[PDB]
Amino acid sequence: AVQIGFLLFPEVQQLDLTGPHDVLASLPDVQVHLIWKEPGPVVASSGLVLQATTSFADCPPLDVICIPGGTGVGALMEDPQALAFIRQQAARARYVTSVCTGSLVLGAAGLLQGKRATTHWAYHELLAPLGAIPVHERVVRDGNLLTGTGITAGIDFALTLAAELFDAATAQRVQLQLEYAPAPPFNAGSPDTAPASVVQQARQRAADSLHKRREITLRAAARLAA
Amino acid sequence: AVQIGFLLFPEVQQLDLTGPHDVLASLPDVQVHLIWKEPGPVVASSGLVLQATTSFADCPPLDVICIPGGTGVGALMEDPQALAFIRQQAARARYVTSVCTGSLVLGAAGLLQGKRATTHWAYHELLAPLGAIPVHERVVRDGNLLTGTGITAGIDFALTLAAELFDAATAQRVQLQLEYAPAPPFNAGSPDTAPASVVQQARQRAADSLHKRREITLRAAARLAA
Repeated sequence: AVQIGFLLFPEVQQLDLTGPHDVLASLPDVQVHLIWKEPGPVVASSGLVLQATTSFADCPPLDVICIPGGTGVGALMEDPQALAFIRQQAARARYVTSVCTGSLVLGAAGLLQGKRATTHWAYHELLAPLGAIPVHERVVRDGNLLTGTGITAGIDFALTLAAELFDAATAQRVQLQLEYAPAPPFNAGSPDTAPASVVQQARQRAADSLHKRREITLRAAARLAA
Repeated sequence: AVQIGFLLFPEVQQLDLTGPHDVLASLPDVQVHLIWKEPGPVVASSGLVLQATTSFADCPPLDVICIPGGTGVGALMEDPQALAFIRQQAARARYVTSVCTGSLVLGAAGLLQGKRATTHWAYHELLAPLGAIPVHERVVRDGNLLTGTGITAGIDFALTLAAELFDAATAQRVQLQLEYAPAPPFNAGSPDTAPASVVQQARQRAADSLHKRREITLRAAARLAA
């Protein structure tokens, strides 16, 4: 069975995780793990309570690891236990993936050094200090690394993974079974397409978080420099 | 605060729920409830464990009710407690919504009689016996009823609801904050666009479930006829 693991941490953006989880869990001969320091409840940033299924110590070697984003990313960027786990799994995984600000965690772990990557538009400036080559595209692949943007990036890239792990027909069948054919009623999902006034409001609301994450990023970069 | 409730039941398709939940929970002055017969763990069809936050008896009057789909829909279609709750909330809700096979539950509750509605493509034949006017469109509105197809229908219609409950700028801001701009790597999300061989495989895999749901639907329709 293909072993797929998601890191589940306090203050995760749950949809970053729950989207690809439901897609990948639809495939034959896959086992999906929700990983944290111990099994038990973990609260997402919305207050939704999820349940981790395995600890770092008990997790099997993964074929796919996926790091979601969320408010809670700041803490993870300085969690040496979590970073060590990610590095250990990444060494042998067939695919190392992230959604949204999850790529900042990969960055803190040292896994973006010299790699093309993306992250959430409001935090994109934080990639370069972590050694990445920043790319403004929705899905960026570099070898076995796949970083994506958007709360539902993992749904889209899960279909890519399905096609490569199995075959295109299998990916198409899952898409059809899920009747997955999005059609957003607005076109404001990028700072390049949203109205300027909306971009300003979003930027202002992110400013405190960005400031705090600048500080964290610099400490994380210092650790990589050592 | 706008009160939004999701029915959370065993064997739910969790993404049907978790998608709109994360979008709507991003809005100011909203409270989101996960409703079942009592608070506590509820297991989704993938094995993901979620937590209901309130009981039927304690739930406040809702402004929006949303019924997700999933394997577990068959049981709900004959759960008199659940159906009575849905009817009670629907009487005063500003919006009555469903995702995927959740519309079959609205049908069993009597809420589709004479109404235009959709459901999952493989189960679409079950709408007419429940009194609906079947429509092959991704989102169907009829008065305050909104039924959608696709595992992520609720993400898209949550943006519509945001715009009507608040304003378009607010919906656009949430879309931008979430960087929501899907781009599926395949085009097989409808039986009209998928390859015929894929449609056949999907139909065959749904056949047992459809057969069982035909039986349930006829019993549910008999109750409506009384």
